[PDB]
Amino acid sequence: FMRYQAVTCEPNQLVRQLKYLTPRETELMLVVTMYNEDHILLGRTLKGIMDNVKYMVKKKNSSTWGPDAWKKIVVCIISDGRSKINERSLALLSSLGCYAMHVYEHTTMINITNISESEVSLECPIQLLFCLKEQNQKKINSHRWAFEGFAELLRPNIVTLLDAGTMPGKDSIYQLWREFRNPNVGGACGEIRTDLGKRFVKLLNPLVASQNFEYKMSNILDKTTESNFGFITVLPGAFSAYRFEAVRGQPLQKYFYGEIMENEGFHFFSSNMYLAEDRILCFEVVTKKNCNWILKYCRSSYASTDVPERVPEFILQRRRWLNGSFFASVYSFCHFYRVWSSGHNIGRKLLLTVEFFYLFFNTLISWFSLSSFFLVFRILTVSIALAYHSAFNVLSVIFLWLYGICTLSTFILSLGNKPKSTEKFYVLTCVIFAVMMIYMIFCSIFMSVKSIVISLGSTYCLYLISSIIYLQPWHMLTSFIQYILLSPSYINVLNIYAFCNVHDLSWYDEKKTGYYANVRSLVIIFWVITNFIIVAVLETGGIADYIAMKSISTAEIPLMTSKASIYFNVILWLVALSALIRFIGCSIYMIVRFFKK
Amino acid sequence: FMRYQAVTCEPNQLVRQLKYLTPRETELMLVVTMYNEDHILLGRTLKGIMDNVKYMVKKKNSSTWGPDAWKKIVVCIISDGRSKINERSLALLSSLGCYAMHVYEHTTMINITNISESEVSLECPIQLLFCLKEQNQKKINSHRWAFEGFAELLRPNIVTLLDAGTMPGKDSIYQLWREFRNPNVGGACGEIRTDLGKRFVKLLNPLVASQNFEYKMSNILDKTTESNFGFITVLPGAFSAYRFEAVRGQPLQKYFYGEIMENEGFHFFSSNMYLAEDRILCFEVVTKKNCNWILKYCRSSYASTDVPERVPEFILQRRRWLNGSFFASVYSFCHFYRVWSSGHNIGRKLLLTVEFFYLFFNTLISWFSLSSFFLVFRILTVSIALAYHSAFNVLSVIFLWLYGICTLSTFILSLGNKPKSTEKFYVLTCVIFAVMMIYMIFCSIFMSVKSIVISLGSTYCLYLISSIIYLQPWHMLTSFIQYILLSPSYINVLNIYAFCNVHDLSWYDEKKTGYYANVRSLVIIFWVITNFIIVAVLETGGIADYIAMKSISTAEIPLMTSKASIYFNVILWLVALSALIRFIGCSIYMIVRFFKK
Ligand SMILES: O=c1ccn([C@@H]2O[C@H](COP(=O)(O)OP(=O)(O)O)[C@@H](O)[C@H]2O)c(=O)[nH]1
Ligand SMILES: O=c1ccn([C@@H]2O[C@H](COP(=O)(O)OP(=O)(O)O)[C@@H](O)[C@H]2O)c(=O)[nH]1
Ligand SMILES: CC(=O)N[C@@H]1[C@@H](O)[C@H](O)[C@@H](CO)O[C@H]1O
Ligand SMILES: CC(=O)N[C@@H]1[C@@H](O)[C@H](O)[C@@H](CO)O[C@H]1O
Ligand SMILES: [Mg+2]
Ligand SMILES: [Mg+2]
Ligand SMILES: [Mg+2]
Ligand SMILES: [Mg+2]
Repeated sequence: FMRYQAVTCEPNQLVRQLKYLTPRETELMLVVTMYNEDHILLGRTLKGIMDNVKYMVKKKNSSTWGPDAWKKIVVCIISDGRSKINERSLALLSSLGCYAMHVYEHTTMINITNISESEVSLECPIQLLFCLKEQNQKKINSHRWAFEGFAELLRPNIVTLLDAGTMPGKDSIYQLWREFRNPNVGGACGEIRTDLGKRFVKLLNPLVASQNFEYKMSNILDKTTESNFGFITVLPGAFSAYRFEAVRGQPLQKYFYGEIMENEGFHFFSSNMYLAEDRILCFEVVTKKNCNWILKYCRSSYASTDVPERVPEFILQRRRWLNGSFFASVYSFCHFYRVWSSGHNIGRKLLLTVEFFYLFFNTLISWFSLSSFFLVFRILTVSIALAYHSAFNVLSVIFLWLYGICTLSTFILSLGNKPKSTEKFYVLTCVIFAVMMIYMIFCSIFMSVKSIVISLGSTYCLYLISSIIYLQPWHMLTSFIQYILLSPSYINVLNIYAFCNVHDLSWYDEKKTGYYANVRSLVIIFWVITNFIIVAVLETGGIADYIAMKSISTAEIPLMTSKASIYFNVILWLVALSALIRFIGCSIYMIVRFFKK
Repeated sequence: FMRYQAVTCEPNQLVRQLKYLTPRETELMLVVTMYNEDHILLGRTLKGIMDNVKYMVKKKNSSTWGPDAWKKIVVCIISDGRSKINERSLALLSSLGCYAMHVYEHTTMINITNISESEVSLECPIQLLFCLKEQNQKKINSHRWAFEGFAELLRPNIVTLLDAGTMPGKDSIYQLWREFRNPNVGGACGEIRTDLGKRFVKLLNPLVASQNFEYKMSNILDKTTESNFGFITVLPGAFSAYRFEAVRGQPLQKYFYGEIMENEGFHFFSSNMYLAEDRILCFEVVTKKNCNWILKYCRSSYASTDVPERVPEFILQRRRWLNGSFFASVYSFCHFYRVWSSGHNIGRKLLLTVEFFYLFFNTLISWFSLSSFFLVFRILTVSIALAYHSAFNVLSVIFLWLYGICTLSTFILSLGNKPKSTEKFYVLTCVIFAVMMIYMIFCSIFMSVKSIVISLGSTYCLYLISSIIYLQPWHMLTSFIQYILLSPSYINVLNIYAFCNVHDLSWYDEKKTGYYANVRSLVIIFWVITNFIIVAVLETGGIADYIAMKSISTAEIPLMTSKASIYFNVILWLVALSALIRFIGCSIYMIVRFFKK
C-alpha cells in the first residue's frame, strides 16, 4: 500500500515511523534538499544512499545494526517547489514506487544499481519519505519542516542532511553514525569530494579543478582542526548530522525565529542573522546552558559532489558562502561570553574560548583579504620592476591598469549589472587574473633564484605532508594549483561580488528594503575604507602627500615604504601560522583516531 | 453646453476648433503637462495664462489680435494618469466648469484673479481643453497625443508647451507669439524665473537660491547665444513654442518612433535616443531637407517656475537633465553632416556647422567636469598646503579623505541605494562640499592677496555686465554664488548620480534590460577611465611609478607636476572663453533687438 499526506499548517503547528505497531526508532534521518536538480543529480544521492543501507544490513557483529538494519533508517526527500521541479526525476521516483506541503511515504523493495551517462537501471528495502512543497521558499523553510515537524513525530536519535546531487560513499553514512556512540558528541559530518568526471575529464574545466583543490584541502585541514577543539564552524549542508536531543529547544528556536528579544525597530543581529544559515545551530548547540556538547568530523565517510563548471553560476554560488561565513563568525564571536555560561568542564570551556577566538581571527583575515591581495600583487610587481626593471615596469603599470580596470569593472558590474549577462567579460577577467598569477609566480621564482622562498616551501610542504597524511594527495598534481590560477579570482572577483551584494535586494517590505539597502551600502563603504586605511598606511590617499608637506614645513615622495615589507612578511608569517595550526589539528586528529582504533 | 470625448486609439489613428461653422485657427496651442501637481501648482499656470489672454483681447492696433483675440487661442490641459491625480485640482477645474484618453472642452467665462496661500477666487472667455489620460505613460506619450493628434485636427500655426506649476508672465505668451511673424523662424521659448517666495523667503532654502542663479544666468546667457546662431539646444519644456509646419513630417516621426532604419539587434543611437527628449525636435527641424528654419529665444516673455527645495528630489530631477543633454548633444553632433544637406543658405549652413561644433565642445567639457573639479580642488588645496603649510596640509588630507569618502559613498549609494532613503547623509555631503567650496575660495583669496585673479575677476565682471545688460542683476546679490556653495554638489553629486544611473533600470523586456545594463555599466567605466586618464596624465595610476622606474633604469617621485598648472590655466582660459562667447552672444542679441525695435 502507498499512502500520501498533504500538510496545510506550518511545521510548528504540525510520520509513518510513529504510525506503527512497534514505535520505530529514527536512529538516523537523511534530509534530501532538491530545488530543480537534474534527474541524474537527485538520482546520484539516492543511488549513493542505497549502497549505504546495503552495507548496514549485511553486517553481522553489531548490537544496533544487522539483517534488520533497514527498519531504523528513514530517508526524507524534501523537494522545494513543484512548479520548478523537473518531471524527469519525478518519473525516476515513480519507477521506484515513490511518486502547504505534500508527503509521500513508500517502501521500495527495488534498488537502482546502474547509472550510465543517461540511463538508470532498476532491479528487484528502503523507507522513503518524499516531501513535496507547494510554493518555493528558502531552504531554511525546508529545514523548518525537517526539525519543527517530522523530528518530533519520529523522535530521531540523529538527523542527517543531504543535497540532491551528492554521492554518499560506498560506506559513508554508517561511518557517520559511528561517531555518536560517544555520548558527548552533538554533531558530525562527512568529507566532500568533487566529481572530476569519468577518467578525471571535468579536471579540464579549470574551475572544476579549482573547486577540487578547494574542497579536498578544506576537508583535509579545516574540518579536522575545528573538530579537535569541539566546535566545527559549518556542518556542510551537503552531508552533515546533528543529534536531535542536542539541537532540541533553544538552538532550533534561535535558528528559526531569529533573536527573540526585539523591538519594532531593527538592530544589527536580530535583523541580519539570515546571512549565516545552518551556522547558528553549531553555536547554539555547543554553548548550550548546562550541557557539554561536542562537534566532530568523520573522516571515514565521504561524499562526492557536483560542481558548477562555468564562471557566472560559480560566482552566484560562492556569494552565499562568503556572506554566510562573515555574518556567522561575527555573531558567534560577539557572543563568545556565553561559552562560559554553559555546562562544559573548565578545560572544555577554555578550549572553546580559544577556538572561537581562532575563528574570529580567521574571519578578520578574510575581511582584509582584498587589500592583502592588492598589496601582495602590487608590491610583488613593483619589486621585480624595481630590480629586474626591463619589461616588468611597463608590465607593472599594464597589470596595475589591468587590475584597476578589472576591479573597477567588478564593482560596477556587481553593483549595477548581473553576472549571467556579462559572461565573456568575466571569462576575460578570470584569464587576466590568471595571467597575473602566472606573472606573480614568475616574479617569485625569478627573484628567489637570483637572490619568502623559505615560507613558500614550508607552506607547500605542510600542505603535502598533511595531504598525504590524509591519504588523498593525488589532487596536489590533479592540476590543483596549476588550475588554482582561479585563486586570484577567488580573492577579488568573489569577495567584491559578495560584499557588494550583501543582502540580495529586490526593490513593512519597503522599510525593510530601505534599511537593508542602507546596511548593505554601509558595510560596503566600511569594507572599502578599512581596506584602504590598510592600503594607505602603501601610503596612498594623500598620506604620502601629508608626510611630504610636513617635511617641507621645516622635498619629494619615495616609491617604496618598509610598511609594505612589514605587511609583506607579516602576511606570509600569518598564513604560515594558519597552515601550521591546521596541520597540527589534522595530525592530532589522525593520531587520536589511529590510537583509538 | 459642456461636451466630453473618450479617445480609444493611439494619436496616429486619432478637436472642437475644427468642429465649428467657421474653421477656427489655432494661432497658438498651449500644452499643460500635469502628472500629480498640487492644486496651487497647476492653478498657477492657468492663472498666469488667463492674464495673457486678457492682454491679447484688450489690444487695439493689431491685424491678428483684438476684441476677438480670445477665439484664436486653445489651451489644452494634458493630464498624465487619473489615478495619481489630486482631486483638489480637479475640484478647482470643476469650479471653472471644465471638469485610451478623456477629452474635456469647455468655454470658461469666469476668471481666477486671486490666489492666496491656500484660497483661489473665481469671479464673473477661455477655450479650455482638458485632456485626461487613462494610465500613466511617459511625457513623450503626452507629446505624441499633442502632435500626432490634436495638431492635425486643429492645424496650429504655433504650438506652445507649458508645465502645470509654471507662471506665464503678465504679458509673456503674446511676446512669444510675436516671434513667428518672421517667416524663417521655427521655434521660440520664454525665459524661466524661479519662485523665490513672498518677500524672497524661499531664497532661504540654499537650494532654491542655487537653482535661482542657475536659471537666471542660463536664460541670460545660453538661450541668447544659441538663438543668435539659429539652433537652440533645448526649447525648455516649461515654456516653449514650435511652428507646426516646421516640425511637421520628418522631425515628428524621428522624435516619436525612433530612428526608423533598424534591425532586430540594438545599435547605439536607434536604441539610446530616449535619453534626449524634446531635444531631437530642434535638430530634425533646423537641419531639415530643403528648408531654412531658425530657432529664436524671446526675452520679453517670462515664466516663473516652482523648484524642489530638498536635496533628494533635486538630485532625482537633475539626473534626467544631465542624461538628456549628453545623449542629445552626442547624437546631434555625430549627425552634423546633414546640416549641409538642408535648404539653408551658405551663410546659414556655415553658422549652423559652427554652432553644432560649439555645442559638442560644451558637452565635451561637461563630460570631463568630474575630473576637472577633482583636479581644481586637489591642486588648489595642495597649492596652499605647499605654500601656506600650517593647518592646510592636515586640512588637505582631511578634505581629500572627506572628498574620497563622500565620492566613493556617492558611487556606492547611486549604484546600490536610493536618494530618498539616505537623506541626512546627502545633506551632510552637500554641507561637506559647501565647506570645501568655502575652503577653496579662502585659498583663492589668501594666495591671491599674498602674491587666476585676473581670470576670476574677468569672468565675474562678464557675468555682471551681461546680467545688468539683461536688466536682471539683483539675483547676483540674492545670495546667488553665496548660495552657489551647492555648485560643488552640482559638479560631483549630480554627475555621479547621473551617469551611474544612465538608463534607470527596473529588473523582449529581459534582453532589453540586459543590453541597457551593459551599456550603462560600460558608459560608467568609460566615464571613470577617461576622466582618470586625464587625472593620471596628476600622474596617478602608476604613471609616476613608471617614470620613476625608467629613471632608475639608467630616484624618487615629485609631488607636483606642471601638467596640473597647464591643466589648471587651460581650464580657466577655457571657461573664460565660454563666458566670453556667451556674453558676446547676449550682447549681439540685445543690440539686434534694440536696433530692430
Ligand atoms: O535557493 C536555494 C538554495 C539551495 N537549495 C537547495 O540546496 C541545494 C544546494 O544547491 P546547489 O548545490 O545547486 O548550489 P548551492 O545552493 O549549494 O550553492 C539545492 O540542490 C536545493 O536542494 C534550494 O532549494 N534553494
Ligand atoms: O515622469 C514625468 C516627468 C514629467 N511629467 C510632466 O512634466 C512636468 C515636469 O515635472 P516636474 O516639474 O515636477 O519635474 P521635472 O520632471 O521637470 O524634473 C510634470 O509636472 C508633469 O506634467 C510627467 O508627467 N511625468
Ligand atoms: C564557510 C564555508 O565555506 N562553508 C561551506 C558551506 O557553506 C557549504 O555548504 C559546504 C559544502 O556545500 O562547504 C562549506 O565549506
Ligand atoms: C540642457 C538643459 O539643462 N535643459 C533644461 C531642460 O531639460 C529643462 O526642461 C528646462 C526647464 O525645465 O531648462 C533647460 O535648461
Ligand atoms: Mg542542486
Ligand atoms: Mg549542488
Ligand atoms: Mg510638476
Ligand atoms: Mg515642476
